[PDB]
Amino acid sequence: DTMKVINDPIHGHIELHPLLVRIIDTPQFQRLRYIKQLGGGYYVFPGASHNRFEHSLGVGYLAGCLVHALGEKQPELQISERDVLCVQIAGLCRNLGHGPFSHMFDGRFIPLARPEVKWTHEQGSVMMFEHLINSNGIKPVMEQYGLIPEEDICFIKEQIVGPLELWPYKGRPENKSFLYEIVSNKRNGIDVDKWDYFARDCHHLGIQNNFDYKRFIKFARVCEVDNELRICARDKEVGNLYDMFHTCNSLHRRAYQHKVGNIIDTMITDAFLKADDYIEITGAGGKKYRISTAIDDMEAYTKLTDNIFLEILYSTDPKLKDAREILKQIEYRNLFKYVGETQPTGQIKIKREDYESLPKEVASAKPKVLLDVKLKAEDFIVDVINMDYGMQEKNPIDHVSFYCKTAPNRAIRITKNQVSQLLPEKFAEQLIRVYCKKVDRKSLYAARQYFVQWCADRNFTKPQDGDVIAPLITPQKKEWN
Amino acid sequence: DTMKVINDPIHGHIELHPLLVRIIDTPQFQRLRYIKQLGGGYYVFPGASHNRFEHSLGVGYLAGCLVHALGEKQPELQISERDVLCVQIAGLCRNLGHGPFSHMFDGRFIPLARPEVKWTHEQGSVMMFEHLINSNGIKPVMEQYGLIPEEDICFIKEQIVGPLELWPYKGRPENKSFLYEIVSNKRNGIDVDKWDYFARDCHHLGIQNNFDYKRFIKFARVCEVDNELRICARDKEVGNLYDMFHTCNSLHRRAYQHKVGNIIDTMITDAFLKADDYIEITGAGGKKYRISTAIDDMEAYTKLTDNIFLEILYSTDPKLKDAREILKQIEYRNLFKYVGETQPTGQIKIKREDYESLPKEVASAKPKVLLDVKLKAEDFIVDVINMDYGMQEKNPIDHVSFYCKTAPNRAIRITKNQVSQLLPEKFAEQLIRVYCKKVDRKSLYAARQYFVQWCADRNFTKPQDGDVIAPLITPQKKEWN
Amino acid sequence: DTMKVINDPIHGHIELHPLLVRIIDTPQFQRLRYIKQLGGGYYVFPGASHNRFEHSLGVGYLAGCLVHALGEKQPELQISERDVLCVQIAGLCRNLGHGPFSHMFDGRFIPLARPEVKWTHEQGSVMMFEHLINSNGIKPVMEQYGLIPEEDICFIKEQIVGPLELWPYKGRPENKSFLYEIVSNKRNGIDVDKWDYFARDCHHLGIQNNFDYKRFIKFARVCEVDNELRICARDKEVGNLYDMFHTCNSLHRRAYQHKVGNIIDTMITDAFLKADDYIEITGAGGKKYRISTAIDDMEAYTKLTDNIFLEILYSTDPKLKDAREILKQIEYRNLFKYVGETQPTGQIKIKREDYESLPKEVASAKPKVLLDVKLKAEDFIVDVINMDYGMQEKNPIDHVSFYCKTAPNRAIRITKNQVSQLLPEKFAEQLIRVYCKKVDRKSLYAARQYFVQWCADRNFTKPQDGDVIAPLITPQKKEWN
Amino acid sequence: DTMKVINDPIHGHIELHPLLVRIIDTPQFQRLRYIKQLGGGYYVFPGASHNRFEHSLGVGYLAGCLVHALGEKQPELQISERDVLCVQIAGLCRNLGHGPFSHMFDGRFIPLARPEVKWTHEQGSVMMFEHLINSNGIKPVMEQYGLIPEEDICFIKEQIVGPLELWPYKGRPENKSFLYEIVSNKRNGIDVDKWDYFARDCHHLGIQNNFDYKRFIKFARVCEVDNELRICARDKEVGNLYDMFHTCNSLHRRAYQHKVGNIIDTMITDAFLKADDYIEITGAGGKKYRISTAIDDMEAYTKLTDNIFLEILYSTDPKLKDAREILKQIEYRNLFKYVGETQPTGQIKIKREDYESLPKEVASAKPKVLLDVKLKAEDFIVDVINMDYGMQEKNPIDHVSFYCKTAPNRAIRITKNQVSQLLPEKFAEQLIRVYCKKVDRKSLYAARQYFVQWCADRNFTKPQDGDVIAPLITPQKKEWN
Ligand SMILES: Nc1nc2c(ncn2[C@H]2C[C@H](O)[C@@H](COP(=O)(O)OP(=O)(O)OP(=O)(O)O)O2)c(=O)[nH]1
Ligand SMILES: Nc1nc2c(ncn2[C@H]2C[C@H](O)[C@@H](COP(=O)(O)OP(=O)(O)OP(=O)(O)O)O2)c(=O)[nH]1
Ligand SMILES: Nc1nc2c(ncn2[C@H]2C[C@H](O)[C@@H](COP(=O)(O)OP(=O)(O)OP(=O)(O)O)O2)c(=O)[nH]1
Ligand SMILES: Nc1nc2c(ncn2[C@H]2C[C@H](O)[C@@H](COP(=O)(O)OP(=O)(O)OP(=O)(O)O)O2)c(=O)[nH]1
Repeated sequence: DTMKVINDPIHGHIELHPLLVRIIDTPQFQRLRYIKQLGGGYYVFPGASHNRFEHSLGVGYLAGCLVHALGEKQPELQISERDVLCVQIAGLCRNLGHGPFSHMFDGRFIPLARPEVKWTHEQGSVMMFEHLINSNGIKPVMEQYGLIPEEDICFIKEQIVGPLELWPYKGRPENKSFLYEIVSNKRNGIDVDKWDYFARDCHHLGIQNNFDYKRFIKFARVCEVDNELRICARDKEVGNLYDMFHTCNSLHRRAYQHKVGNIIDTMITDAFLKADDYIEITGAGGKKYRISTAIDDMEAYTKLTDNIFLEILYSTDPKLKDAREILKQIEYRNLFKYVGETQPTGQIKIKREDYESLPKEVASAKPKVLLDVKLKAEDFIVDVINMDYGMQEKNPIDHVSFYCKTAPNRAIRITKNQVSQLLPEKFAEQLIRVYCKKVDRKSLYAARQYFVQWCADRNFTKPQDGDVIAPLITPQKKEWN
Repeated sequence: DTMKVINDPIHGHIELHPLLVRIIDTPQFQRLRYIKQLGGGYYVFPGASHNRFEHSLGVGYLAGCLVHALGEKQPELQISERDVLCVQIAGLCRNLGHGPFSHMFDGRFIPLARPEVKWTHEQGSVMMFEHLINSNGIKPVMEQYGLIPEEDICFIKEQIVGPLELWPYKGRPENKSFLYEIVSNKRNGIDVDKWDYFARDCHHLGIQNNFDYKRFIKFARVCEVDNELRICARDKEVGNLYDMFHTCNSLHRRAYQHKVGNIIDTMITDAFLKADDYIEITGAGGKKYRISTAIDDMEAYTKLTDNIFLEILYSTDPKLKDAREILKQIEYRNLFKYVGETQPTGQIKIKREDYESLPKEVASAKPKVLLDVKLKAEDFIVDVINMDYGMQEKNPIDHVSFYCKTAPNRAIRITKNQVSQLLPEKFAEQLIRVYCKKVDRKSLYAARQYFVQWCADRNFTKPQDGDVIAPLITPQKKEWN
Repeated sequence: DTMKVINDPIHGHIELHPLLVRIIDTPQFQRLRYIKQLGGGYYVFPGASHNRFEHSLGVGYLAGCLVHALGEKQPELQISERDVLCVQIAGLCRNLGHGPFSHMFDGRFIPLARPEVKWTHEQGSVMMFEHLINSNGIKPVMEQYGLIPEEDICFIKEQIVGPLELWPYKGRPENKSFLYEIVSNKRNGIDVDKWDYFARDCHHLGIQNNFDYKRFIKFARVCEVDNELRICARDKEVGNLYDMFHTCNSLHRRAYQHKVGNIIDTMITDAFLKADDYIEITGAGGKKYRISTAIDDMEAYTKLTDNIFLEILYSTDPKLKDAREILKQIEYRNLFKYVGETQPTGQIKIKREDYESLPKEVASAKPKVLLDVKLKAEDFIVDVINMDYGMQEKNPIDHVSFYCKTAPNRAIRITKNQVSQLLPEKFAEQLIRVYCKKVDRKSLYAARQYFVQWCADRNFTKPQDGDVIAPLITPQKKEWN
Repeated sequence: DTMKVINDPIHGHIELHPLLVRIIDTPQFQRLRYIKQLGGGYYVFPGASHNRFEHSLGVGYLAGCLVHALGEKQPELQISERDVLCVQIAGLCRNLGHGPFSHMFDGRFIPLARPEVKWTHEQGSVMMFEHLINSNGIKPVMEQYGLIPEEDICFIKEQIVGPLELWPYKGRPENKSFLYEIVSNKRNGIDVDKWDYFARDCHHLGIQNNFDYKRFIKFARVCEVDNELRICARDKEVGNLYDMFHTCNSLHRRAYQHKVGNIIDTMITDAFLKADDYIEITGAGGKKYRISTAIDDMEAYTKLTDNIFLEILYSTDPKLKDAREILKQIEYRNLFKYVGETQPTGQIKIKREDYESLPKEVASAKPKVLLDVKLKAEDFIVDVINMDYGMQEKNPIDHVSFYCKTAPNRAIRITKNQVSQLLPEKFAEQLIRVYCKKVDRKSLYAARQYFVQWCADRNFTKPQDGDVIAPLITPQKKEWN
């Protein structure tokens, strides 16, 4: 055959169609070898050395597995080789837009460097996909294997970012709506991107994943829902789906939002902001970009990877001294110090536009405790983390279709009360972590008093160690006693 | 070179002190080789071939690991070799009282054969332990290794069943209270027995365990709580403790309370009740016992194992024809056919004694459908399942002591609201299963109509497939529409 | 009836065609739930609780996987669903003939109980398969799914035992010759039966296997070899096939031929020989058989399982006292004591007829050391184990066909010298284990002197601990110095 | 505790003493986060993203485990906390000297760039260890925790490189000789560095390790050998040690010497040779070094990592155009083309002195075939691979001390003949791989004819695909027929 075989520790032997190999063997795809999946998490979990490259091969493989399983069970769906290849390409290419240290780049750096711009890795993936196709002559290779480039490039982009704008899609009609639920599920978040990273991250972190995606694929069918053909899970798998979201949330709490992994991502972002005026990345026509402007030119963005960290760390330029000093503090493990964690008790989230006021509010708290050192706004980092089941306040399982054994092609709905009284009553919450840039004993003691007083003033939850770190502050709050 | 080493697929190489080897190499302990850990579960999960013997080795190993870890971090606890051996023996011996097919025996058979008696496997473990020690001359071997048999045999039994009767224990004092939390934790259920069966059952079932017992052991300390020294977990582990109980509940729903596993245990129990007049087990002085009376004589109970199933299946005695016919139907997979599952609404909490009228109630339902068949009491089985976090309505984490990094000796409490708003708001519920002894198509159609009608009449939850199995019944209930 | 799914810890979710489910749900197949895969090995490796039932499901699954992979890559082979079902059934039923404790029954017991008869589990499998088909009305169900029972039952039997008697097979012609190398490979022993047991045993034993059967299946094709169509492996897999046989031999050394596992199997076989005059097994028309004659009647053999061990252990019959006493010594761990291991030198090979003389020869040795104890022939057990690569003196890889990427259509041969100088120069050897029934220190000291002297007298290899156990004997042998 | 815990996917929770944390949190140690364990192997096995950093934590952990196990079983050894910390430091620090892409750097690049110098990663580890200690004020911290830096730094260096010059060591006396066998075993190569890499590489590559280092540690003791106390293994582990070397060889055959991973390392080395003049690395006093001279100054070497690859790939400088074009061909997968593999027969050995002449010899072969293209020396790469059991022609197991259970303090030697006739007769062999820098069809056809002709002329082994790639050449050699 002309298929290549790649051995992966998660999936075993992955067979790749020659069109997929041509897409993978490009500078635009190979770039993902130099972007860590968990960014700063590697500095907490040493097994987490994995890159977006191997995750992308796994997403492309699982996308192919699911569409083949549906076509084998229900030939009447008329799934073509063309459909299979287009779903695999979208799976392979949905991580193309990631920047240095993955979620650090679009979650922390671009918001602070370029607040005027609205940028996501998903839009990056669509722009990088266009640059990959056009720079490497892929459209004629697509046609050679039976694809229709105009329709199928549209279909691939829609699978990653949704409608580029009643059926809102142009790449495929309503009778193939199920194809859009495999790579990036906009309806309920159940997709092969999560299935790969749960298993891969768990393998590398040394933590346990409870989600059985092979069982899910075996039980998956397509059903009619409101004039669309969609993916329906077997009714009895509903508990396994609730457990999938519980697992996702558990992996966010223990690993992806680890308090020290997040501070290392914050310190790396700070070094990038201090380096951004001085690093030059050449793009199209020899034009020079910066870390923050390389997102505007895919030829420049192609060369923007975790390498930026080492380019700064190893620099001799006096201009890069400040950026270099922050990364040196990461190496000596002189990190900003974790003060504590709290949650809002209210139902209205802290909004992103309020994030910058929060350090001033902590510094404005007046703890009734003797303090030697006085801290300022600039001494505090306040990190707000949205934890949910992928749909804000909504239950994603209310947006899943199920079938029963007696009518395997008829969609039904299952409510939370039909499953268990032991499930969550709420599907979204915020975590607030506070850190201090002053690392001495006296500064950290003070930071704790300001923190717990701010919690009390804002009616947030009592920090788990509140009575130990702030014994004179916690008694003032009756809700805490 | 006095110790023996056993290779276990869960724990790797387990070292056993010579005293432990002498206890294991007895007819009373080796009997656990012939009792399946999951009983009827093996007939649904063919990986689940494992027996109570290998689970017991694991419990004794983990009990040793925890007591050694505590002694090591806190030498001021004065943990002795004597304390370590007594904890390991209680760990190895806490499963000794299990009968044929494990929880089938004390969960289904003894309650129906001997309703007057209050029998648990734990009381069995204490009686079997006494018989093991006395039949095999163990007390002199205990003295040889520094144990004081009067105090230490009391300690071992108390670790399994609790106070044999202000400090209610005689085996060890208040300053060693923590030792009583290792093998069977009566305060919150967090103990090494669960840690072994999560990891061992997951390995055999082919399902994944997320609980990292090694991490928990590494972070565990002893703290002063109300004039006792108790085990305190690091504050940061509180999320991992909620996950442990989530995993336990997930394993109950998927595996231990599998609808078909439960009906096979029900059919085996029915065969045992029909064989009980005829089967003989030889006990002390050649006296004959029955399946139901072997619990009264430890020499007889020693020979009461899963072998009873095959003695019935292979019998030629006409008296055993009815018992043998039930087991033959298991082999042909002619099982009582699953009709569906429902839940009580409100706080309707069947605490037992109504199990007898439930089949009559289903048959008394009047579904508004044309049926060719009419079924009665003898055609229905109704199973009640209590699902909880081990303490009925209570949150076990409210009964855990934590410590913080800044004051490792100060016990604190952590409430659900200090952890996450995404946790369960309830910790207990009931499931109701219904099955039909008639297996033909006409009888199964009728049984479905009676079932869904009964659910509607009792205001139970709508069965997940209700609209497909009973399309003419479901519209009568508006709460369902 | 539709597909069933069984969750297996080795293979994950196995889908079973309704015809396969009907074959599995019979007393003849379900019997395999009560036969331990590794027999006495469970008494050394407590993870090894697995039975022939779950191994058989795995063999049927892998047989399906390989035939599907060949048919997918080479549609010109004309592989039919009929062919796939027949291969799966042969895979499922190849273990049907196993007796109590698997290889102990046909390897040790039947040869000693019935030396006149030639019995193998393979012949048993064919007889049990015939009994299963005829007793359970399978033929009509076969016809319903497109099988032709006359040809296809012949084909199934030939896959298990070979030609029942130029092409020697009647079930399929030469153009489907490759179908006969999947379930039981008579040409080189590379088959799906080994692939399942390596992975299953390793998972249960707690030991690691290096054989990637998925990779092998991915690279497998069918090639013309001397006017047959045979399975050909990719050239690059030749190293992995040498490693497969090294792994098998390693698992035999560590596990299947463990010295203590083998002595437990020896003691069980002795108990069975002592019980054989007295145990009655009812077969067809109420005729009575013995353990050794149940092989003559499949209705009797259906009820001959590991249960016979417990029937003896729990017996009160004075006739069974001697048999029962041996099994009681196993429970107390009063086993015959391993003295040592040696090998014949040069090409010297001990014949089966001479096994019985070996205990007398050891007892006839004259150590030339002062002993207070004299041992007799009856005090020694001598176990002779033939270790090979499954074809006696032959290299099985000389009987593999390979293909290169430059010409997938040209079958080639690869010699040992084309692969590595680090491979074995011999493919068969014999190990001789000696054990002593007298366990006291004086008796074992003496047994050691007799053993090392016998080795010296026969010119066998120096036992590894020779100089320590027999320091006065080892210097007399110059070939050892 | 002031101990840190690191979660590792191979070892679980690793506890680190504060002195070890101070050594790890340095630029010299953290550098190992940017060196791939398997270099070019990542470009063949996408799971192999792991770096030397996490391997080094595992080696330090296992070194601790082994020394603690010996001290617990044999307190009379008088193993001190000082001994344990010195062994852990040597374990952590033995990989410090690795350069970019690990074995590529000292195996391929330095020998070609600086043929006059004799450099190994081991010498690098000692020089960087000295730089780490001196640059970061570690000597005072060592004294604070009871180390004596004069003796103990000597001891650490000797563990990595051997005697810095019959007891040849100065760091510890003969009665602690066993300490020198833990991190880098110069006597037989059985050490904790291999144990970590087998498990860690197998986990990432997705291939299986069968070496059980925990079992080995459990059975290890210290014995008297020629006035030294050395590590003695249990005699029964001799089979498992032969298997350890077999696994090592298999990992080299499949992974570390993969033909494509080796050609990618060759192409990276070629890019580094083309860039060596132009890349400037600042060392001590602002002096500038090259890639090839950074080994001369540890301040420069600290900044020499896999980053060099990306600095070249992302350069715009015309000086780096040639180097950059080689790396761009790697990204497009336009690699030098593998022609074939052969071996010298019997004891024939190619020495390093031969390596440069080999391409000319292949080009000098005169295949009797019509060729369109004529190839030159410059068009061929010839890679010579030494495969052995770590001691050239010698059997490492002849250099192991064993002990038997009858006398645990008596060291014994076990020969190959006392173990098995199925073991290797030879412990060293050579592979010769030939590649072509011309990648078109006509040049590859020609290269194959020259290669197979050269094999025939030198009496090398027939390439496995010889009959297919060179059907007109193979007939000249009758031994090849
Ligand atoms: N599990 C496993 N994977 C292997 C082994 N050898 C290589 N691989 C992996 C490395 C790659 O991810 C993948 C493909 O390498 P292969 O040696 O199968 O093919 P390659 O293209 O190098 O050779 P070819 O062009 O077919 O001659 O398989 C092995 O023995 N076991
Ligand atoms: N992982 C592993 N387990 C093994 C191996 N050989 C034996 N075992 C298992 C079987 C038992 O559960 C445990 C102890 O068996 P051994 O063969 O070490 O001890 P045995 O008592 O037969 O020998 P001994 O009394 O020490 O001469 O280890 C092996 O090579 N690998
Ligand atoms: N991995 C895994 N296996 C499960 C789970 N639930 C059941 N199994 C296993 C048990 C059986 O070997 C296999 C199929 O059992 P199911 O519960 O799917 O089938 P059952 O015949 O009870 O249900 P059905 O006839 O389809 O209503 O899967 C689960 O949540 N995860
Ligand atoms: N297996 C496992 N590892 C975890 C989990 N949370 C964190 N880790 C890993 C990350 C690190 O490699 C190691 C120690 O991390 P911790 O979060 O326990 O330590 P950290 O220094 O952040 O907390 P501390 O200074 O003790 O408050 O454990 C978890 O839930 N499970």
